[PDB]
Amino acid sequence: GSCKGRCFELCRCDNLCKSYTSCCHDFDELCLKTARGWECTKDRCGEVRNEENACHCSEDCLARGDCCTNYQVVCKGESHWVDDDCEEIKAAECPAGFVRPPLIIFSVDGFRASYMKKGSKVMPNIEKLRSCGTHSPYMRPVYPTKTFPNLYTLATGLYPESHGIVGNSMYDPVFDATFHLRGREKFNHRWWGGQPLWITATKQGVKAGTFFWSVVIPHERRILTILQWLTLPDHERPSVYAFYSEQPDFSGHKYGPFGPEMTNPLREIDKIVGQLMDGLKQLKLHRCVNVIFVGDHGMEDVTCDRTEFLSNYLTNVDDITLVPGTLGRIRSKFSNNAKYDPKAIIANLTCKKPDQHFKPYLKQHLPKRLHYANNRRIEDIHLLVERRWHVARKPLDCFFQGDHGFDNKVNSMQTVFVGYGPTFKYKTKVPPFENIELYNVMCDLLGLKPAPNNGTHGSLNHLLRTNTFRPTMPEEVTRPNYPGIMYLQSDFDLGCTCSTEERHLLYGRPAVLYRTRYDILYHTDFESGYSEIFLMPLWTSYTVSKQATSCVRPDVRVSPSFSQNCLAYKNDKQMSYGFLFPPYLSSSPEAKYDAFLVTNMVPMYPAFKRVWNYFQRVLVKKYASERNGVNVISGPIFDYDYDGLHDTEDKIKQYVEGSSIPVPTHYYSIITSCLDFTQPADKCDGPLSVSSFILPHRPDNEESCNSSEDESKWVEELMKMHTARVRDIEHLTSLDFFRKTSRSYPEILTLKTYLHTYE
Ligand SMILES: *[C@@H]1O[C@H](CO)[C@@H](O[C@@H]2O[C@H](CO)[C@@H](O[C@@H]3O[C@H](CO[C@H]4O[C@H](CO)[C@@H](O)[C@H](O[C@H]5O[C@H](CO)[C@@H](O)[C@H](O)[C@@H]5O[C@H]5O[C@H](CO)[C@@H](O)[C@H](O)[C@@H]5O)[C@@H]4O)[C@@H](O)[C@H](O)[C@@H]3O)[C@H](O)[C@H]2NC(C)=O)[C@H](O)[C@H]1NC(C)=O
Ligand SMILES: CCc1nc2ccc(C3CCN(S(=O)(=O)CCCN(C)C)CC3)cn2c1N(C)c1nc(-c2ccc(F)cc2)cs1
Ligand SMILES: [Cl-]
Ligand SMILES: [Cl-]
Ligand SMILES: [K+]
Ligand code: NI
Ligand code: NI
Ligand code: NI
Ligand code: NI
Ligand code: NI
Ligand code: NI
Ligand code: NI
Ligand SMILES: [Zn+2]
Ligand SMILES: [Zn+2]
Ligand SMILES: [Zn+2]
Ligand SMILES: [Zn+2]
Repeated sequence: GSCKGRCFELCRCDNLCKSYTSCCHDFDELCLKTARGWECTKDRCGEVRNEENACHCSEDCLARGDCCTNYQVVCKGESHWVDDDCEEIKAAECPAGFVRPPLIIFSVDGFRASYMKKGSKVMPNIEKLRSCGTHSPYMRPVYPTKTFPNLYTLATGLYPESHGIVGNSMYDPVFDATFHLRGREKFNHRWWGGQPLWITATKQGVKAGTFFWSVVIPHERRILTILQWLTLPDHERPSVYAFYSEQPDFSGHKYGPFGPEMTNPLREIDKIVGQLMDGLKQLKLHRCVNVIFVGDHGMEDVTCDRTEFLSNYLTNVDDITLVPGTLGRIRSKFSNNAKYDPKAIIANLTCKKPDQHFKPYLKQHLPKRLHYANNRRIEDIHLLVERRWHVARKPLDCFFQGDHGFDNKVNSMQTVFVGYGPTFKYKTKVPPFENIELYNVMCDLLGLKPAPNNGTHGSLNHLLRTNTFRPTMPEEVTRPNYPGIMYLQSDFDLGCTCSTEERHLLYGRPAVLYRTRYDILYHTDFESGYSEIFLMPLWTSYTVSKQATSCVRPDVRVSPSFSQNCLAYKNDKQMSYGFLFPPYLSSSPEAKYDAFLVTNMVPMYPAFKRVWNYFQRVLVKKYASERNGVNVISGPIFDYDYDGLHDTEDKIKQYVEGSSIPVPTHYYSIITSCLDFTQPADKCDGPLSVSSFILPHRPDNEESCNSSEDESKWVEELMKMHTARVRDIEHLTSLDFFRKTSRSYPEILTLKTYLHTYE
C-alpha cells in the first residue's frame, strides 16, 4: 500500500523491514529522506517548509516534532545541552500525560572502560553524563566477551548458558542448524530463549520502541525516529527505547584499542549523543528521560602473528571443526567419525610447552564463574585463549589489529556504565558490577516485575534514588539439630586407627534452603553443619588470628550409620581424604584431637591434597597476616550435571569404592575480614571484605602446567583462576551466608555479588 504517515510504526513500514523483508514501495521516498543533512545551519533558519528534507529548520517545526536536533540552538539562540551547567534532578520534570519516566538505553560496541580516561574534548557530552550521573569505573560482561551473548544478557538478566545465545557463531545439534552474525537464521525465534526486557514490558502493558534497526538506516535517523516516537499520542508512546551502535568496535578491530585513529569514532559517538541530548532538551525532556549509556564488551590488541594453530598439536585437523578466534570451540566435522578421540585431542593440547597461549578444557571443567556449560549448543571441548592472542586451524587462516571475546575477568574486556536522570543518583560513583544485574535495574525503572533471572535483585539499589524493590532474605527450610553425646565409642566399627559460636561463626549460621537433615557440631577451633544425608559437612566455619596423624576418631554426636569410615579409602586405590578444618591451625594439642574427628573428614584425590594442603597450611595464614585475621567457611560441592545448581543425591555419579560416600566435584571457601583492615576480623564493626573460590576437584593437575615444581609456584595461580562470587557458591550449595551482621540486607547482597578478579 503505502507509508503515507506510518514511518516506523510500532504492507510493512517498520524497523526490521529493510532486512530480509520487502518494505512498502514508497518507504525510501517518505522514511529515509536525507536531503540537506541533519544539523541546521543559519542559512535555513527562516526556510519555508519542504517534505523532501531530512529534518526542518522552520519556525513551525517544534509543533510537528520534526525539527533538526539543533533547531532551538542555532535559530532561536539557546545553548547545546552539553554547555549548560548541571542541577540535581530531585524528581522528574516530565510533561503531563507521562505515566512514568521513559528509559533510553544507549548501547556502544567495544567501548573499552579505559576510553573514559581518554577524551576531554573528545567526549564532552559523555563526560558530562558520566560526571553528573551515576557511574562505575567499569562493568563486567559475560563470557564470551562477544556482541550477541552480551546484548542478550543485558536484555534478559540471564547468563548465555541460559538464554541460549552462546556465541556469535554456534551450531545446535537438535535443530541441526548454524547461527551467525551474517544471515537470516538468527531472525528465527527458536534460538532466542528467556524473556527480554521488551517482551517483559509489553506483557505488563508498557509500550516499547523496537530495539533492532535494519543496517541501512543511518544513526542520525535512528535518533530522530526516537525523538519522533517520544512525541506520539500518550496511548501509543513507548516508555522504553534503545539505541545500538556498531562503533567503536569496528575501528577498534582495524587499528586496535589504543590506536591514533580511534579519536574520530569517539568524536562521532559523542556527536550522536549530543544530538540525542539536544533533541531531548528541545522537546523539554532532558530532565525527564532516564538515560543509560552502556557497552557490550571491551577490546584488546590482537595481531595475526600471535596465532596459535591446531595443526601444531594435532596430526589430523581436517577431521575436526573449529570456531576459531578469541576462544575455541572444538568438535567433529563429520557425525560418522570413528577415529575421533576427544581424550586424545585434550591430551595433545595439554601443556606441550611452558608458555602455551591457550588451555583446553571439557566444558564442565572450566571455572564455574564463567557459567559456560549447560547448553547443548556449547561444544564439549573448549579452548580458553590468553589475552592478546588468537587460535586457528591451519596456517591458511595483516587486516585486524584489535579483537575481543576473552575470559571476562581480563582488564581490556571491561566496559562502561553510566546512568543519568531522575531515578539515577546524582554525581555518584558506585563500585563495579556485572551486566547480568541490569535487567533487574531497567525493570525497576519502568516499574516492571522481572522475569526470573541470574541477576540478584537488590544488589544494585545503591545506584537508584528511588527503589520499588525491598529485598527479603530467604526463609530457611531445614532447622538444624544439635546432638549431644548420643553414642558409645564401642558402637563404631569404622576400621579407623588412632565461646565457640562468638569467635568462629561471625555472621550467623548458614541457612540450608532445601529439605535435608543436618547437625551443628561445635568445637574449640571451629564449628560445622554436618550432613547426615551426604555424610560430611555442608559447611565448616572457623577463624584464624593475625598472630596465629593417620588417626581418625569417631564422633560420639553422630551415629555410626551416618558416618564415613576409613576402610573405603583404604579400599579405593585412587581416593584419600582430608579435613575441612586443618589440624595445622590448632589452638592446642588437646584441641587438635577434634580436627581428626570423622565428622571433619572429606574425600580427596591425592593430586588435590597437594593443592588443599597448601591452601590450609600456607595461604590461610598468609591471608590472616595480610587482612588482620580471617574468617574461613569451606565446604563441598556436587555439580555432576554442571548446571551451576546444587545436585540432589540421584545426580551424583561417583562414590568412594563400595561406600555411599559421595565424591565432591568442587570444594569452596569464603574468606572474610573487615574492609577497614586495621580492625581484626573477629571484632569488625563495619563493612566486610570477601574473597572466594571454587576449586575443581580433579584426580590430576593437568590444568596446572607448572605442577612439577613446588606448590608455591602454581597453587595460588590456580586459585585466582577459580575465584568466585559468594552468590555463585550459594547456588551450588543451596546455603545462605551472611545473615546476622550490622549491615543492611541490600549491602550484603552487593557483597554477595562481589568477585575478586586479581587484576
Ligand atoms: C539462571 O536463571 C535461570 C532462570 O531462572 C535458571 O534457569 C531456570 O532454572 C530452573 C530450575 O532448573 C528451570 O526450571 C525448569 O523449567 C521447566 C520448564 O521451563 C521451560 O519453559 C520455560 C518457558 O517459560 C523456559 O523458561 C525454559 O527455557 C529453557 O529451555 C529452552 C529449551 O527447552 C531454551 O530455549 C531456553 O534458553 C532455556 O534453556 C536453558 O535451560 C534449560 C533448562 O530448562 C537447559 O536445557 C539449557 O541447558 C539452557 O541452559 C524451559 O524451556 C520445568 O519443566 C522444570 O521442572 C524446571 O522447573 C528453568 O527452566 C530454567 N530457565 C532458564 C531460562 O534457564 C538458571 O538455572 C539460573 N542459573 C544459575 C546459575 O543461577
Ligand atoms: C547485534 C545486533 C542484533 N541483531 C539482531 C537481530 C535479531 C535479533 C532478534 C530479533 C527478535 N528477538 S525476540 O523476538 O525478542 C526473541 C523472543 C524469544 N522469546 C520468544 C523466547 C530476538 C532478537 C536481535 N539482534 C540484535 N540484537 C541482539 C540486539 N540487541 C540489542 C539490544 C539489547 C539490549 C539493550 F539494552 C540494547 C540493545 C539491540 S540489537
Ligand atoms: Cl536449548
Ligand atoms: Cl542522590
Ligand atoms: K565401606
Ligand atoms: Ni570512576
Ligand atoms: Ni579426528
Ligand atoms: Ni572406629
Ligand atoms: Ni595422599
Ligand atoms: Ni604445603
Ligand atoms: Ni581475628
Ligand atoms: Ni558489607
Ligand atoms: Zn560487540
Ligand atoms: Zn558454528
Ligand atoms: Zn567486535
Ligand atoms: Zn547441579
